[PDB]
Amino acid sequence: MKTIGLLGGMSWESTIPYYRLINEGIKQRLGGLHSAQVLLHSVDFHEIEECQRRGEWDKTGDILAEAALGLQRAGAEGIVLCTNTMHKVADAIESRCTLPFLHIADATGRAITGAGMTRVALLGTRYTMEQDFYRGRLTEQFSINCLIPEADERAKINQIIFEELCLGQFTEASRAYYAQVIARLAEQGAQGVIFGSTEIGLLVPEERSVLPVFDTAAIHAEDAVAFMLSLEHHH
Amino acid sequence: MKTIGLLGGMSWESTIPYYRLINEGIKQRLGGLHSAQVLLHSVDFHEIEECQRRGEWDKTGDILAEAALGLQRAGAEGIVLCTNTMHKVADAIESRCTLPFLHIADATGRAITGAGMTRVALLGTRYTMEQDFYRGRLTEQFSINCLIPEADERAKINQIIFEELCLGQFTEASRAYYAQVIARLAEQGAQGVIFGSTEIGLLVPEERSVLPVFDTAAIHAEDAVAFMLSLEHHH
Ligand SMILES: N[C@@H](CCC(=O)O)C(=O)O
Repeated sequence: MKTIGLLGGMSWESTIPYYRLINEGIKQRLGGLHSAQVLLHSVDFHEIEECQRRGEWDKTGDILAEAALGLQRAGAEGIVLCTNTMHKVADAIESRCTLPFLHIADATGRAITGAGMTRVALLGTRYTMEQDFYRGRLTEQFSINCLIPEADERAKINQIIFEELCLGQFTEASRAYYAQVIARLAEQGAQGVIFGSTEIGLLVPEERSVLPVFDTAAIHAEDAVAFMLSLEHHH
Repeated sequence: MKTIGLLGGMSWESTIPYYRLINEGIKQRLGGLHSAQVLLHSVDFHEIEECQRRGEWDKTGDILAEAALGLQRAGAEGIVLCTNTMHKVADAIESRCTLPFLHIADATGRAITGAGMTRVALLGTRYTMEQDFYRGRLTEQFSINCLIPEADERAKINQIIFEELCLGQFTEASRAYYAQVIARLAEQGAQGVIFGSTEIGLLVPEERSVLPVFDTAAIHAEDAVAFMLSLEHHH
């Protein structure tokens, strides 16, 4: 198998599910005591957030690209960035490090098009919803049309993420509000819904979404595994 | 803070607690949004465990020293090996990678002499319990001697580590068993018990012990945080 390089610590808690799912996918596919060949670089998030909060995305891309190049030196053969929001600087990493870059939106695009769909909705942070980096990569690589909530809903959905889901509160009222938004977007033509982080999936089980759900982080880990074994899109 | 290099995947289930506790310890000490600078090399355990089986210890030493050098090339400033057993080849790693090597025994041995004890019980793989690499280290460096369970219990203890804990079966049958073995060794004058496999902390809650507990994963991760911040023994 190929060795995967992980760019993580943003946050460390959200890195653990990449490591878990990658190892489980390898152990499922290879059998027995097989585990994943993984190189991980975990940042001090403090230093990233200081750049992000001042909008110094060039500094963040310089830090993350230097981290990728270190993994490549240690023998990684592909790069996974274990955060949606930091794909703001994916172009910095992809253009500077010659290793295949497995963009989070590309993994999801492959899943969306493998479900026969052209038109989806995206729920996440307001930043992730409103910036070009996620939805734009989907169109550029796939022609996938990506619907977002209106401005008032974006603000409510975000507030729910940072005031509740982030602090462990998965409440029915928030659950129902998301399912209502998903439903509105379904009636506008959305054929599936991308949940931009693990926690939205924690709040909204697929039973409660009227649309097929694409959990972008779990999908990302599963695509890493396909890459390491050279399967499907990576054969 | 100094970047710690972790050598893990032995098993990957036991690498996760290292990653969690190191981040947790760094955030406790630095506060705010601070997380750990960690480089991790996670191996395919199938290769390592095959070598152990075959008695090809020099080969595992080769594998692990090269992983360490690869972490050093990516920026690691200290080496932590997330496995007691593989400390049998710590000398090939410590000699070919000249980063500070935080030997798992040393931190435990510091903690044992620290409580004013000298003779303890040792639970671990059969290698870790039966052989000299580990207990010879505690003797050499601290004059500490260990009592180990009888030959039948050692076989059962080991079968539990490799068939259960490394594949993620944690059960009260196993746990309870480890509990009873402790009782016996206390009765034999053991002043404390070292959980000398990094996944006996993933099975037994500390408070079933009739002897004081020295958990090597926990102590090792604490020693990593102290080295990273140059605290306590690290100056
Ligand atoms: N958890 C065991 C791993 C044994 C092995 O690597 O075979 C230990 O710390 O030794």
